[PDB]
Amino acid sequence: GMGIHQYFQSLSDLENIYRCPGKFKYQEHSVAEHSYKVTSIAQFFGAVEEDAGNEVNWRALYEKALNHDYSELFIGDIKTPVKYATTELREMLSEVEESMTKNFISREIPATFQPIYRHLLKEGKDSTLEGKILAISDKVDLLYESFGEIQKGNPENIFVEIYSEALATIYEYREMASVKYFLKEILPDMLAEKGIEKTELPQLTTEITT
Amino acid sequence: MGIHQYFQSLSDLENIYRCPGKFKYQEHSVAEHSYKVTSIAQFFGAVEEDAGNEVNWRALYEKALNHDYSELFIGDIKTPVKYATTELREMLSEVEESMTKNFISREIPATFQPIYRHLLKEGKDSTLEGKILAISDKVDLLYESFGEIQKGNPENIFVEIYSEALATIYEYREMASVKYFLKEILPDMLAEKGIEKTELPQLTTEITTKA
Amino acid sequence: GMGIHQYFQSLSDLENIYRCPGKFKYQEHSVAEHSYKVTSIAQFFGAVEEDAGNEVNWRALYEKALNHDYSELFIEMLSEVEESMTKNFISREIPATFQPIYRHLLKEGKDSTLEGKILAISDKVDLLYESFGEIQKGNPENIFVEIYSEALATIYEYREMASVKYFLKEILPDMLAEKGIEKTELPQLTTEITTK
Amino acid sequence: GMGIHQYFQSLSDLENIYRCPGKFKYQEHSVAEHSYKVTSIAQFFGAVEEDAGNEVNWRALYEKALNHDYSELFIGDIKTPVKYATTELREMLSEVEESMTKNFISREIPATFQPIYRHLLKEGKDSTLEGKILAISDKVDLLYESFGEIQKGNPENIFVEIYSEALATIYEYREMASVKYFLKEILPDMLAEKGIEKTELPQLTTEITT
Amino acid sequence: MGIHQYFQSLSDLENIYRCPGKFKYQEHSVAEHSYKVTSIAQFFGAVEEDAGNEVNWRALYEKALNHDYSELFIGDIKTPVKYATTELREMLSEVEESMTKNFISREIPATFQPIYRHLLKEGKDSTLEGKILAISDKVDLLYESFGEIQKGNPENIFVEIYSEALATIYEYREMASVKYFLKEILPDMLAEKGIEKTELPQLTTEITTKA
Amino acid sequence: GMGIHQYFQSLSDLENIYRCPGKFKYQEHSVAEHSYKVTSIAQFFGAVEEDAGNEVNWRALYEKALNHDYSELFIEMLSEVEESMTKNFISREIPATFQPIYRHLLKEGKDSTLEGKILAISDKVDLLYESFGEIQKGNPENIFVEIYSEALATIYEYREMASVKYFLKEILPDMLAEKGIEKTELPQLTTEITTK
Ligand SMILES: [Ca+2]
Ligand SMILES: [Ca+2]
Ligand SMILES: [Ca+2]
Ligand SMILES: [Ca+2]
Ligand SMILES: [Ca+2]
Ligand SMILES: [Ca+2]
Ligand SMILES: [Ca+2]
Ligand SMILES: [Ca+2]
Ligand SMILES: [Ca+2]
Ligand SMILES: [Ca+2]
Ligand SMILES: [Ca+2]
Ligand SMILES: [Ca+2]
Ligand SMILES: [Ca+2]
Ligand SMILES: [Ca+2]
Ligand SMILES: [Ca+2]
Ligand SMILES: [Ca+2]
Ligand SMILES: [Ca+2]
Ligand SMILES: [Ca+2]
Ligand SMILES: [Ca+2]
Ligand SMILES: [Ca+2]
Ligand SMILES: [Ca+2]
Ligand SMILES: [Ca+2]
Repeated sequence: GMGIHQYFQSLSDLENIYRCPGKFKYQEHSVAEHSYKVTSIAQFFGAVEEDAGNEVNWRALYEKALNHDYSELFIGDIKTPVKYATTELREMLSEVEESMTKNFISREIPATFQPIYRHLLKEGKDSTLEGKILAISDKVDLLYESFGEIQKGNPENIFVEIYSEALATIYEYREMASVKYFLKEILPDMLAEKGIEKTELPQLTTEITT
Repeated sequence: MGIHQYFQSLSDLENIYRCPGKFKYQEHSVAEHSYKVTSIAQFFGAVEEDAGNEVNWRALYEKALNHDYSELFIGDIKTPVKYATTELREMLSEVEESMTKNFISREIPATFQPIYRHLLKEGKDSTLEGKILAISDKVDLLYESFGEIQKGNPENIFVEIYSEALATIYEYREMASVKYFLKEILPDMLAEKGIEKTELPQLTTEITTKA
Repeated sequence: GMGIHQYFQSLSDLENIYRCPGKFKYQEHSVAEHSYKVTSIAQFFGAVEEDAGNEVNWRALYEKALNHDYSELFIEMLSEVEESMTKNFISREIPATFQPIYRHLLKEGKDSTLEGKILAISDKVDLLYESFGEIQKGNPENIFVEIYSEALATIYEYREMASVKYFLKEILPDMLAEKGIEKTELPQLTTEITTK
Repeated sequence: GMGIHQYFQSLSDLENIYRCPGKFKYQEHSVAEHSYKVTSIAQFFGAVEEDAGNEVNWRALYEKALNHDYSELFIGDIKTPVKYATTELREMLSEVEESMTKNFISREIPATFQPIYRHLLKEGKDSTLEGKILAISDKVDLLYESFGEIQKGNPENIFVEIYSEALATIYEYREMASVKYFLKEILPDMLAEKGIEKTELPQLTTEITT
Repeated sequence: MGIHQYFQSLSDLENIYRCPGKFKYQEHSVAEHSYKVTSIAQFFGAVEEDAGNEVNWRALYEKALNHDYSELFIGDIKTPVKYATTELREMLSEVEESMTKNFISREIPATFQPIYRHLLKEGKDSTLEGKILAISDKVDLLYESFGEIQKGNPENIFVEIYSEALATIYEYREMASVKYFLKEILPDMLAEKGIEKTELPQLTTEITTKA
Repeated sequence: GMGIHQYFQSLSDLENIYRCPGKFKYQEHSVAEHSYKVTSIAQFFGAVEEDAGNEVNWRALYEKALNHDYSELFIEMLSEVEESMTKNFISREIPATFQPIYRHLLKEGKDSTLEGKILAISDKVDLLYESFGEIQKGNPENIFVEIYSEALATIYEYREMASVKYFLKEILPDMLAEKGIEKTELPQLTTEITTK
């Protein structure tokens, strides 16, 4: 029943939920693993922002990143770009997820800790600096996931589309010292990988960033 | 757009698993589940035929075969009302319905869109073949949860799934199919070696008393 | 003990028998999964045949495709032991009243009826896709190219069917337009098999 | 070569290193997953300490937890209790790990970010409150790993031994509000799980905690 | 303590994989590696016998079969000098040696401890059979890395492993085994279909020129 | 093309052929892995035989155990096709100068020599451990209990050997003292097989 023990057991269950199941991937990633990676990416961008002179709320940076996909435990989320799911339909999914999280907290978390879990499990992406770090870090992981598959020779075009959408989103955050660094130093290393010159990525990247 | 893409998609259903999260000793793909539900439905079809009821076989098979194809693009909550109420599941059904309509419009050639709209609409209606789909899906859920309980899976969710599935099967007891299931099949499940170490015997009595 | 419960359990056993065992592959497919896909493919070809003006016995189409590999649970003298074991399974596990129907469901379904032909091609279309998938994923084992060739050649022997006409006109070209297939021999082999 | 791109790619490699490989487990856990879980456990204990009136350095709490096993990328670590590895031998392994981390940072991280990575990848367990939260959170995950296997019917005794050692270590931190809460509320829920009464755990737990 | 525990342990070597971390298209357990190295060594044994050299077969097999058993309790760095120098690898060898001694003392019955100390000591000595172990281990590493490079694995580590492995094999070119390998086996690897799209041809020339 | 390179590649193929295919199991074991374990078990029994005063031909012991399942790459008439395929593989892939030795290495090794006997028992000891493992992990498939029984019974037919005396005196009791084995039938079956 209700207790932190149940919550601790649940952490392991996130190892058994995988990202965008269906299409073949040479390497699958659990939601737990994606969360570890997003928090590590966010941790890096936090350092970049502080180097640039920006005050970072570290508790907010880390909590947003670490907990952003915990709700995948009870409701799936669509990582591929808009094909069959509209905007109206994606908001319906968000409301269901919101309600289920509420019900989870009420059922499983002791009253003393419900307020902190309500805070930790709510929507983390907003226009705060830490919110925006979450927005870009989530897309950087999705970029790396899709790029990895392309680099390994995966033949499905969906991965090029995911890469394109992820990069286009990152580019909307180009005011950030984090994204400036990403575009200047990180992305060129990606595109310089052997064989990438033979793919669509260089051309897509130019189209999206100019 | 093309049937080629549709044929490739059938393999993708082998990489989508039922109720991911909680530890299971055995995982089952949606493809595997569809195979088993269609086999189960076929058997109940035989039971109805034997009882002298006319069965529409095209309808029986097409409902059972295609009922979870939509899991390719939107998951379905298989576990009982825990965090998703009745109303929340209705919303998820609406999203699924729209997404399936848009899938067909985008991916299937025009000549075949009508047939695929028919094949991929909700199968659980009040026709004989729709009720066969309803009970067959619950029978597979009952076997999957039964298997876990037999193996002593520590998660209570499996007892809850089994209870819900059997409760629902009992709602359909006017059918020759379910009369057959309760008389002959359920008792053989409970005669399984080791099952007297589980709570299934008592729980099954309770569910039958309740129903 | 005799009963349908044992049959229902056996359905899950077919999840633990895999296609092309003994070879390296990026994706494994169980016999259950194969059966699902063959039945879905047969379902499509039925619609192609109906659109061409042919009468389809749907009960026959589905029952042939769904049940055709059930007997992999057990195993031309290898055809004898399979048959024999299916017969013993039925006498032992299937209640008397359903034995005639299960003997019918589990017997060899690839005959010269239209539905038997749809099963024959559907089975090979699945095989062609499985082997195509491995090749497209860079599987270096030449066996997959050989399997693709034999599956395609066998499909081509059913070229009189409206199903196969549609397959060769609409589906096969999409397969061959896939990214990277130009680096393989599939283009060349495909031309050779479907014209020579 | 040298760049943050290489570091980002490396995060995924931690999904392919598994904890205590060898003995059969019903559920394997990657180092990435263990890291996600330790940070989530640490996040909880941080909240407990703040509720108790203790000031928490959140950046330190999160960075210690998130990065503590990153070095597993290049050198394995022994999670089972002392059998064939002495104390002298475990210190030799620590020195090798220290040197390899240094070499990794020098080779792979740009000079601008070497100082922050030197800080993030150094030993996190110490007598600071956040250091001690890492010490207990790592052992709480190990406790849950081993308990899960026992609860699933794993027949290997090594899991009972790991549980015993993990709990004994947690108990050395019993001065903490975190461990007081763990002992009062969490551990009893664990031991109340069905069938646990039939195992050695209740008896071992009494022996270790009294 | 007992041989039963030792027999169970042999299965545990199937769950320990070589160089975990970097993506590989194909993983190989330590058990699998030991099987292949022992088969490779057996072949080189034949080559030495054919050249008229006396081979101690018990020594050849026992060195090859048991050389990675210690990976049960301490991993071994398989990739070339990147973060671990010469000195750092010597330290890891000392830990391994001590841990193996303590393993034998704890787990193996007294009557058999001496034989297991012999079986599980370092096999790569300067005897003919020890050199056969040295080259056989590198040949397997060369095949594993070759396989990855053939498949276009994007990680440069595999080219580096291949280079190191071939370089080392060349150090042993006075042996009939390695003369045979370079004359007959290496060219067939490089005649593999598609390999002219990799850098292996050039790199192999370079390594041979260098050596 | 003819050569040892193709033989070296084939060694990795044996990693993709699994024991007991077609059954649910918690742990899969490749033929390569099985071969490793059988050779390690045979190695132990050799020491038991030497300690009992018996001369061991170690080259024979190791070569029999190491190579005994290599032919699983290919497949009593099933014994004929295996043999035939091994023979064709050797003529085609193994250079002339090594053909006699590879014909010797790949032929049936379970004969009545002491080393052939050590292979026969070692193979069964591995089988007994594989099936024991599944049972100990809660595998519900009764097939594993049947396999355990047949493996144990076959081992017992070699009870004249010092190897089997040690096994029954020292090893088997440790197996049966494992946690939870009291809930199975192994205790009862073991008594029945090794005395009745
Ligand atoms: Ca995993
Ligand atoms: Ca700074
Ligand atoms: Ca989310
Ligand atoms: Ca806020
Ligand atoms: Ca996300
Ligand atoms: Ca640069
Ligand atoms: Ca499966
Ligand atoms: Ca559905
Ligand atoms: Ca369903
Ligand atoms: Ca068949
Ligand atoms: Ca078939
Ligand atoms: Ca994984
Ligand atoms: Ca508070
Ligand atoms: Ca660490
Ligand atoms: Ca500090
Ligand atoms: Ca740790
Ligand atoms: Ca309480
Ligand atoms: Ca393997
Ligand atoms: Ca070694
Ligand atoms: Ca080695
Ligand atoms: Ca054999
Ligand atoms: Ca064998």
